Amino acid sequence: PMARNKILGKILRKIAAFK
Repeated sequence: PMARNKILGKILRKIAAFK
């Protein structure tokens, strides 16, 4: 279920932007 990665991947930009 790529969704798990898709939803998580969505958070990455937030984290990347945050970090």
